[PDB]
Amino acid sequence: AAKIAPSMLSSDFANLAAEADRMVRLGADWLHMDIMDGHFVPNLTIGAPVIQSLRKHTKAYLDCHLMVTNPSDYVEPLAKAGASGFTFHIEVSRDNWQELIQSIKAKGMRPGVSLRPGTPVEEVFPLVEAENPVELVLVMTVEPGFGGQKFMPEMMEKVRALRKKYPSLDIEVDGGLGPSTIDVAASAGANCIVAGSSIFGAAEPGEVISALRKSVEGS
Amino acid sequence: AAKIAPSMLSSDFANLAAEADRMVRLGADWLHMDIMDGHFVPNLTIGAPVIQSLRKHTKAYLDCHLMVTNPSDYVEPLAKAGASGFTFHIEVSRDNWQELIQSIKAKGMRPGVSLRPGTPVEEVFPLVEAENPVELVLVMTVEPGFGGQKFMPEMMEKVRALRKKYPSLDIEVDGGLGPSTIDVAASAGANCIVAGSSIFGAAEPGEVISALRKSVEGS
Ligand SMILES: [Zn+2]
Ligand SMILES: [Zn+2]
Repeated sequence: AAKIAPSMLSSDFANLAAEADRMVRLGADWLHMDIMDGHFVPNLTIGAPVIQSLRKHTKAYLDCHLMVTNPSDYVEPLAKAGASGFTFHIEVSRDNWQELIQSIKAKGMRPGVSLRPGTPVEEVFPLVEAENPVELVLVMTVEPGFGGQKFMPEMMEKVRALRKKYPSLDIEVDGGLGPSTIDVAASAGANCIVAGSSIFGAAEPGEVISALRKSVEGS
Repeated sequence: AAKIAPSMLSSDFANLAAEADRMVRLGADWLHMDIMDGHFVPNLTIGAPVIQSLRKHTKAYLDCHLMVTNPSDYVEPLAKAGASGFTFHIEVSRDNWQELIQSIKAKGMRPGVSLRPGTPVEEVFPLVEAENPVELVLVMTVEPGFGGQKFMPEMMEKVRALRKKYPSLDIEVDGGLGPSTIDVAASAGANCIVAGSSIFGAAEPGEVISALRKSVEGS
């Protein structure tokens, strides 16, 4: 199924409640929340508290991308906060993915995993195949850090690879996605698109979302 | 001079723009922003991005309290974001306070320093006396982590001590400040008060602010 989740990171943070409600109105399936602690990536954005306050205003799906080092330590707070999706990083999740995916799941959150550009795609299959597996895989399409970097087409090799072995797994692409790049990723197998400036900086935001969706469905 | 800065951390994060504008209306002199990376304290709140979006909505003074480990790395972003005051922690700022205070200053922000409960007050005098010194000292009145902890009167010893040697230095108290405790701190020497639940959870928020101020001036 197609899923177009705007990256609230490129929105008016002073007006999350507003922005969030406006994206659904325009077609937002999910709301992509990037939580960074400045240690895993040279940048600190938002944490649990935020997520929580936002849940008191919208019932939308909150896709939480955990770019932190101590993810296990966020599972409890984010759950309470009301996160819908919890996605961790294979890099720091080495050696507990099995326990982690279970903690996440047992909290009512859809567990997911992600891998930076330079991380062999193979590394997730084990996590995608486990008894209690992740239900989504996020493929970083740029070096994780700040919004506005150049889309990396090479990363598409990972999308196709995934899509082949797993025909119905939600595959998410995050970084640079927009009209100009949606197609190359749509054909690769991505069905969960995260858009940032391509939406919050468009004259026709609603339109843009409607275009990312078609792309994916026309695939 | 008295300064009553509400702690935006206890506000409706989904509506910062709103909340912030509402506090000025009621009397807020400054807006206390607590930036935590989860590594210096088991909690992650908000980072530069937020601060920035918020600057596009208000001209209020943004008092930034940096509870991070790598503070020097936030000086550049916060400056651009529009922070008015940059306050770092003596614990992690050991060995560069001189260079740090200068970086902060040279960016147009008022440099400040803070010390957890268990940190000998003496440790800041050097920083308060330097050629390019800090212009404010924050005295943690509770163990740094989450809003809602018990005020620690003992910590007042530090306020008095500071106020004595430095008669006109802005002294800030953060943690549990409210009507019930403003006086003990007002008499000690504190003139910059940071209030959280005592304001955002009051029936007469505006009134509360007016009460914290009198306390201080009646001193
Ligand atoms: Zn993301
Ligand atoms: Zn503070």
